[PDB]
Amino acid sequence: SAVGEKMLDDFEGVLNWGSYSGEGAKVSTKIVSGKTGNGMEVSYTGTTDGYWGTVYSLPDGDWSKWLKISFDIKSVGSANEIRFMIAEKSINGVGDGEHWVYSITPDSSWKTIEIPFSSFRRRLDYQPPGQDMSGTLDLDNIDSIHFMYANNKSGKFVVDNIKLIGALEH
Ligand SMILES: OC[C@H]1O[C@@H](O[C@H]2[C@H](O)[C@@H](O)[C@H](O[C@@H]3[C@@H](O)[C@H](O[C@H]4[C@H](O)[C@@H](O)[C@H](O[C@H]5[C@H](O)[C@@H](O)[C@H](O[C@@H]6[C@@H](O)[C@H](O)O[C@H](CO)[C@H]6O)O[C@@H]5CO)O[C@@H]4CO)O[C@H](CO)[C@H]3O)O[C@@H]2CO)[C@H](O)[C@@H](O)[C@@H]1O
Ligand SMILES: [Ca+2]
Ligand SMILES: [Ca+2]
Repeated sequence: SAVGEKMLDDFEGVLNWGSYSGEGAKVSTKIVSGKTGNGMEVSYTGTTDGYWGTVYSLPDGDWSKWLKISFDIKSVGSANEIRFMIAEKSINGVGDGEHWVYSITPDSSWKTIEIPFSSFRRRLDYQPPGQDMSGTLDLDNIDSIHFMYANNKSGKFVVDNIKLIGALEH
């Protein structure tokens, strides 16, 4: 493994995040005071049948040297479940691939959540047409990270310092 960390988004630079939604639901994103400097506020309104998400498509799919993904999250002031997602690259030249999820719940205080890659679970509610269907998370072949819906409720949260974590020392 690599030793240390590799920052994906501290939210001090290029706005890397797009939004998507369907069937009633909405999400919008903006820059605000984050955990250090600036972070990204996420506002959503869930629907029963609908969906919402914010997405970064990474310029590098090769994550196999690292052990965890980490980020700082906080709710803006009621508590509601969301999902953080890793998606592999498509096998058919279009769209994304196999979706890997971890549930989290922002609260009134800042929390650093560090998820081992081996604690992600394969998404059970949806897979895209482009998936490898391997049942494995292939860390040499990552397309995109997301924050996205878990339910039909509404909420607000702020994220900051999204990074990869390696080993402690050589
Ligand atoms: O056929 C009989 C009856 O059907 C009813 O309709 C059904 C239909 O059959 C079901 O298929 C449908 O199921 C939906 C399901 O489709 C929906 O899936 C979501 C999924 O949850 C989201 O995660 C996914 O989000 C993607 C975005 O769309 C996409 O824009 C975004 O793309 C990313 C880019 O923005 C980015 O720049 O780059 C990325 C990669 O480089 C890129 O991919 O990606 C995200 C993630 O992939 O969207 C899909 C929807 O498109 O999930 C919902 C929630 O459960 C299901 O409901 O259900 C309908 C019923 O509502 C007919 O209505 C009926 O008449 C027929 O009889
Ligand atoms: Ca920051
Ligand atoms: Ca796979």
